Amino acid sequence: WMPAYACQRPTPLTHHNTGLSEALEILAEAAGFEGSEGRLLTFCRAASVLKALPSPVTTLSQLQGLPHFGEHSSRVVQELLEHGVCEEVERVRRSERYQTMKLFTQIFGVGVKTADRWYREGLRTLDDLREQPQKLTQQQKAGLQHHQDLSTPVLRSDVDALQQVVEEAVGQALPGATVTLTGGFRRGKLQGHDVDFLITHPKEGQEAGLLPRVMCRLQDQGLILYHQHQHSCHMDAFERSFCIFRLPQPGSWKAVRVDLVVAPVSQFPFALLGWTGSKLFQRELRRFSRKEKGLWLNSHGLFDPEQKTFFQAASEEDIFRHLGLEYLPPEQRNA
Ligand SMILES: [Cl-]
Ligand code: NA
Repeated sequence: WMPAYACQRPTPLTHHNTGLSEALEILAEAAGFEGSEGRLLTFCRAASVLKALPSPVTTLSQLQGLPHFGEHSSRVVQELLEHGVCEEVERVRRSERYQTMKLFTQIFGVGVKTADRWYREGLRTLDDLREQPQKLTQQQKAGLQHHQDLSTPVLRSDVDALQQVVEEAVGQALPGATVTLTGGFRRGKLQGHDVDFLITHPKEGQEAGLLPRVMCRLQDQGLILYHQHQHSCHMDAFERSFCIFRLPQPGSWKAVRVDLVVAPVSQFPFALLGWTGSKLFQRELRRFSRKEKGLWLNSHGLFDPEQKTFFQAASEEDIFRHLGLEYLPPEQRNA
């Protein structure tokens, strides 16, 4: 028996159903490209269930009794088991609409709304974008300049090298300040497409003005190709810098997307939880909090809108406990 909420079950990094989950996730991604959030969620939930299964699915009988497996998701798995290929998935892969939306949404600073607008305006290629630079934000221009590197998977060793320079800069600016790797790499991934670091200090307030000092140090060492600093107002209400680092390599260098976020230590457990992902895990964890416990969970806190009260967490463990969930370490949140 398989819990319906992704936050109520462990989902390891590696699993037995990658071909089936990948296919369902193509249909999910395509649905989101068309603005069908409902269909996206449905396909993502089906895929996530397969990632939690402790055995490979070899016959359609194994879908029986699983949550989130309606007719459409089931037919997709059936066709892959029976024919090795799913016609609908193959049509999506070959579609100009899907290929273009994937191309554009992968660029730094481009989301679905923008990509869809560009598609409707007749843009198809990266050179089409470069030919219309009046249409681009500074982030997008930087994303296009570095797109080859930025589409190259980031390795765990790259992440290690990056974490060292960030830690050096932080340590030199403010002794006692800490840097914590979050995102998929904290969940144990060996490759990824960007790198996220969360920065805090044990004495609330000592972190004020730290981020610009860190970026100054890194910029002076030649490690920064692009930097956009943003003051506080899902991590958008924290002070943050959107960066492209120039990562040295032997006789060469590679551009790498890195976000740095500063959180006051009181909000650190919530920021860490939020930014550790996976995207589906956190979506479901927030849904659970709201639907089951009537609490609003976000990257800054856990709030009862009716009592106007906040929960003081010291750790991620505290948050799970308060919600009545068994704790899952980051490597089991790969939903
Ligand atoms: Cl994710
Ligand atoms: Na993007």
